[PDB]
Amino acid sequence: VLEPLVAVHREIYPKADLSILQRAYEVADQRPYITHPLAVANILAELGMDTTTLVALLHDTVEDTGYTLEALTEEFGEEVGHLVDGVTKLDRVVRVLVIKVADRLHNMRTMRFLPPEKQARKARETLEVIAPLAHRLGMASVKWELEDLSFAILHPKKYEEIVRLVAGRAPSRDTYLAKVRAEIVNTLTASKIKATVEGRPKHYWSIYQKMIVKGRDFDDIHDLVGVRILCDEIRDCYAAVGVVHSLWQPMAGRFKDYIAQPRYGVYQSLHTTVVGPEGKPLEVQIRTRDMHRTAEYGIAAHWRYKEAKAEIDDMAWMRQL
Amino acid sequence: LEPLVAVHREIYPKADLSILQRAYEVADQRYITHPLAVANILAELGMDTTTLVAALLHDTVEDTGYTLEALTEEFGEEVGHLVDGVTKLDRVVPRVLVIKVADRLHNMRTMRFLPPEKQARKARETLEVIAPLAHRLGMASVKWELEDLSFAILHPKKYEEIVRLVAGRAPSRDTYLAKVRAEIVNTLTASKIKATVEGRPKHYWSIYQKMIVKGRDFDDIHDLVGVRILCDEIRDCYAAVGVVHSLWQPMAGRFKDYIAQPRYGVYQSLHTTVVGPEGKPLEVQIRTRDMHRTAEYGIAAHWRYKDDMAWMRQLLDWQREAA
Ligand SMILES: [Mg+2]
Ligand SMILES: [Mg+2]
Repeated sequence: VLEPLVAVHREIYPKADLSILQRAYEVADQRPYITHPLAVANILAELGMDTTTLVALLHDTVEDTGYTLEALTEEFGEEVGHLVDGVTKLDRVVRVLVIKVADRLHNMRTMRFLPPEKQARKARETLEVIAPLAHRLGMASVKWELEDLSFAILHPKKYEEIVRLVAGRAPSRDTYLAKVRAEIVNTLTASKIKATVEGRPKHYWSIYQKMIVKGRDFDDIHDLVGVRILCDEIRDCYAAVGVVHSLWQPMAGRFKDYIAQPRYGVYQSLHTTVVGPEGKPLEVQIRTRDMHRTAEYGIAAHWRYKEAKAEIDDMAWMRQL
Repeated sequence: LEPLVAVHREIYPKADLSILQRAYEVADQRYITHPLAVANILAELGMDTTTLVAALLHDTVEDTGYTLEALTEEFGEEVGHLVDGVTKLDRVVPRVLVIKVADRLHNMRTMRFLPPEKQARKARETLEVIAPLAHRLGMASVKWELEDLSFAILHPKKYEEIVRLVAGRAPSRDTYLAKVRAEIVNTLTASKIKATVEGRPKHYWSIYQKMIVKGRDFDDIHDLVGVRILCDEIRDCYAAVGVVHSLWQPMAGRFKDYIAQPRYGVYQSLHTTVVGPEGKPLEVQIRTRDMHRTAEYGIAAHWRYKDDMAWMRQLLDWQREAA
């Protein structure tokens, strides 16, 4: 339990002063279960935040236990002091910023008990102010999941409608992709380009809004047919566009190169749509492994923040207020 | 002469240099530049030393009292077969074949003898059979040249009109290409792809046929703005298609991938057309340095699809000539 989470940290960076994170958990353990801090500490370690953030395991202690921040800060430091306080100060809104999104992500995933007010409203709150905030942090895996869960609880029969509507044409649609995957992989293996060719992991809240704007009677067969390519270096990402276009005719005005032009900072992705093997618009999304690391899980959110409707914490409060 | 050896030698460190010294020496003793001048343009293609020797003593027998029986004994059977085989190929209205194309290409380059009937006829002959024969093997650099010289002589005022029309909009047209070359090169240097970005070399016989099939009123501004990207390895050729598409929007049809699907023998090359940089289509032609070598100086094609192989192909060739 403790070993795997620390192991998931160590592979990233051979770091010094391991005796703080042992101290962190030990003191927390002594201070239905105590796993939430460590469970969080793992999904933060999976993102790859600082060992101080990992320590800062001790975030829920001051509200639940008798001991206080003045005692806490002395044991570990001033940084842990500011963090645990900063994360505690954040409340429901009609380092510190990333720690919170993890805390909530887990709580959303684990809803064993469904007492009333917390349940429906947490979903509502997450969608309203946590999904976009997560999106500002540039981590797609955090947001995407947070939404789907939230969407299920808020609109159950609408979720049901989608997942049922998804399930109907699944066998025909899944086969169609399996051909494309083969057809695309063959030629790049002849071309000698090292690349992974996964299918796009799909999301129901996306499908919900995508349907809403299009209206009822929208096309189901091709909307759910998305594919991704992954490459080692920028050269190879541009090479993929080569092989794709060789196999199928591209569509005008739907082509992008975010590697060439970054929006909201470094997205580092190429998006193209082509007319398909059965005349289907198929959305391809080429990007590197290093760029994937950024796109889905890890970012610091330095610049190009924009309001709508640490310095980030006062920024965030302004955003909710 | 001395420099002929230098262009040949750096291709392949080879033994028995004495034969090519013997070749020129015995030829010199037997205007004597035509053999060696040919022997150079063959060496530029990169033919076998035996081919270099033969092409050095191929025309001797007709101009010189010495015969093939004496000639073959000095240099063996191979040079016997070559020098004879090429002589047998006469005027019509694989090593042997390549030597002949080099000869006609040289004689076409230098035409101080305008008086002979060949000036127009020899040109007529090359366009009818030698241009397709050169092209069939896979050699374009030879073909490209052969045509422009032949076509210039055959139709003087038509040629004049094409070069004139070309010259008119040249400054406006060359400026686009300078901007396109810059915009392309900036982004591939950011992408960190090693790639040369030359402009396409234009041909007037092509413009003649293109405008004939498309009629008099045709867009001269975008007809030939062609770019030619060049990269080391197959991977990088696909990477070029990337940078091009990043900058401009590609046409649905007119796309090809000859590396993936080589027409007849291997002509591996990526042809793509894109519009909207200037609101006009531009033809991009990506291929490897190796691929480029191959295309420009194709040694030969196994078969055109339209010794004994040489004679019968020659026979179809000669029928095309009669045509
Ligand atoms: Mg908590
Ligand atoms: Mg001769």
